[PDB]
Amino acid sequence: MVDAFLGTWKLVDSKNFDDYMKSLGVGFATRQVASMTKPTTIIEKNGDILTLKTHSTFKNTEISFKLGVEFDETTADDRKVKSIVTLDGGKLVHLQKWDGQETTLVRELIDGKLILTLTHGTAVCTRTYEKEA
Ligand SMILES: CCCCCCCCCCC/C=C\CCCCC(=O)O
Repeated sequence: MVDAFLGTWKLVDSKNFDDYMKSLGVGFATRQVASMTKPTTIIEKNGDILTLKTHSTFKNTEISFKLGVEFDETTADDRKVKSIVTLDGGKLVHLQKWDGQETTLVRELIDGKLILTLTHGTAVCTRTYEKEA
């Protein structure tokens, strides 16, 4: 069900990431470096356990989860959140909840590109990843 998402992906476009980071309370110096960072995201599965790695010259993260089962997560900006990842309308939807706040990280495939939409508050960021050659 998630197999077309699997693989190694590189950032090739970013829109409104500063807005998204600022909405989360990320400090200006982190936003500055993040605005010039191009992560590599690796998505692997082993049965219904997915592992999602995000690698860069600045921050690295890794999460493992079962679809539809809540997991604890500590985000790149050090939020301690309750997370769940599901398939919804063919999109990989990651919902994080903490302190009554909600953010979604939604991935979809459009013409072979992986489009990551990040929403928190009113901020909507769209980042595009391409499959490694
Ligand atoms: C691990 C590298 C993540 C992107 C660069 C650092 C951003 C740090 C501040 C914002 C962290 C909040 C949410 C994670 C955003 C992930 C964006 C992405 O996967 O393209």
